[PDB]
Amino acid sequence: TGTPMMPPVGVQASILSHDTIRITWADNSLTDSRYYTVRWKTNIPANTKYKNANATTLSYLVTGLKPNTLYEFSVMVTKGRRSSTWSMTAHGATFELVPTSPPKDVTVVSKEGKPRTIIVNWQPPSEANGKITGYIIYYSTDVNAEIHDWVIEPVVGNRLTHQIQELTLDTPYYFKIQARNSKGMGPMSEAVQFRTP
Ligand SMILES: O=S(=O)(O)OC[C@H]1O[C@@](COS(=O)(=O)O)(O[C@H]2O[C@H](COS(=O)(=O)O)[C@@H](OS(=O)(=O)O)[C@H](OS(=O)(=O)O)[C@H]2OS(=O)(=O)O)[C@@H](OS(=O)(=O)O)[C@@H]1OS(=O)(=O)O
Ligand SMILES: *[C@@H]1O[C@H](CO)[C@@H](O)[C@H](O)[C@H]1NC(C)=O
Ligand code: NA
Repeated sequence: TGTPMMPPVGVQASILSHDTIRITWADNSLTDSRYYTVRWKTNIPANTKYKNANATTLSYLVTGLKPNTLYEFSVMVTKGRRSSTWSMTAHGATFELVPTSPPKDVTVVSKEGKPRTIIVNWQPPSEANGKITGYIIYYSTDVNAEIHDWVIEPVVGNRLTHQIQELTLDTPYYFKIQARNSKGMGPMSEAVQFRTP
């Protein structure tokens, strides 16, 4: 007992998924009663509570993380009544994930002059889990029709407005929107009803 113990060296983060980052380290001061405690927290906001975990090996797999999120990691060694201060901090940002929220605040308005033309306006989804690459607008004269029967209107790029031309006058029309990121298409919005003049 010649207190205190040397904190871990060579702390490294390895990105595995949208929710998994693998932490490895080195223990120069090396079967006995000792154990490591891994701590992690989201880089932003500045003040956040740390999550902890015990590990007997010189590795720990941090699970259940937020997608497209940057985390701070540290390790410490605990042996009996002795302990090491926290190690050097390692950083890792989880992979992206398909959006898991639909585009929000969807609105449909007729184009000034041209009534067979409508302007769809929306907002990005909350749970976007990555950079929005684009959107897909679906529309029908039957809200009950299967998604494949609906008219497909791709919206290339992260624009929040789109124009649809050549539609039937004085007709109820229904509108759904879904978002896109590198990992695929996220959910669709609830159908919004708009009757043409
Ligand atoms: O001297 S005693 O055997 O009575 O135990 C007290 C402390 O010895 C240390 C080092 O201090 S010193 O020997 O008094 O100078 O043990 C730590 O280092 C040696 C090997 O390194 S050395 O400096 O080249 O001698 C290891 O073996 S041993 O001499 O203790 O038998 C230790 O490995 S072990 O984990 O104890 O099995 C090593 O301890 S540790 O990895 O740091 O926990 C003190 O530790 S130190 O000051 O942090 O380096 C010993 O305290 S202890 O709690 O009894 O281990
Ligand atoms: C680690 O185990 C120690 C007992 O060995 C306990 O005090 C501590 O709360 C455990 N931590 C976690 C997060 O499992
Ligand atoms: Na993306």
